[PDB]
Amino acid sequence: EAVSDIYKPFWEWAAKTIKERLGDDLVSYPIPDGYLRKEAMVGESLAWTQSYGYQTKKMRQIRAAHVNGGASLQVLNLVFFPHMNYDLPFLGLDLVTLPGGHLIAIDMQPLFQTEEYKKKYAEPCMDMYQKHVKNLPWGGDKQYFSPVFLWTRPQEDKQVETYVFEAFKDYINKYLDFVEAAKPVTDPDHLARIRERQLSYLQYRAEKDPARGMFTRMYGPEWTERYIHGFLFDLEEKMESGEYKTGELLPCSDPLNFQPTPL
Repeated sequence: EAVSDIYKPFWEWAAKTIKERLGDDLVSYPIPDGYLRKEAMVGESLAWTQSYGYQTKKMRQIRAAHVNGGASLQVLNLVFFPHMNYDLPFLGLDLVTLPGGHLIAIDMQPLFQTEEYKKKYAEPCMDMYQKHVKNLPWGGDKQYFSPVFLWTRPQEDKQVETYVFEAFKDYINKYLDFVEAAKPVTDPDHLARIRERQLSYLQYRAEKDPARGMFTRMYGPEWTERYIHGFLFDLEEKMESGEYKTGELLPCSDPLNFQPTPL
């Protein structure tokens, strides 16, 4: 038997790190009713999706979907979304384990591909990237890529538990370094372009995310569309709603949660 919940230690470390390094400012982000813990039968075993959601003064949303339907179906989809008054990149950590094998996509998806953006956010990561890409070779077959995109297909669970885990850890820590140092953008022209790039990226993810197929099979189309557009890649809904106010906390009374929520 292969490791059942290979990304459990990944999420636990991320939660510990988020809790410690963002502790002062970290508050809950609202998880819509019906999308905290979703279970279905697959095959043949129970298959659940656990959601986690947080926010800070600089981070519009940190959210994870942790999926587990046994060794053959495991996903950890963790993404950091900055507020629109910062020029920060996203941090995306998309870890997927299937019968075919592992699919690992780790990146700080940049708002811009200019030399000055790369100078600011790519070049400080080059050492980290070159270190980890040695162990995590290109995974095969762009405007949202950074120079330090790690796209790899480990063939053995041990590679995930070691090399992928260390890369996972380094990219989170390096990203949170950027977040600490980042300062509000006040120039209106810069803010207009930041918002354009954020909306373009989130529209792309909401429309083309590969989990749509998996979630539709497990829970049906309606739940899948609401999860994707209403939580995982929810900026456009929150903006059209009028809930999103740049740099402002989204009201939510739920307490911080970092552990599975028994259904």
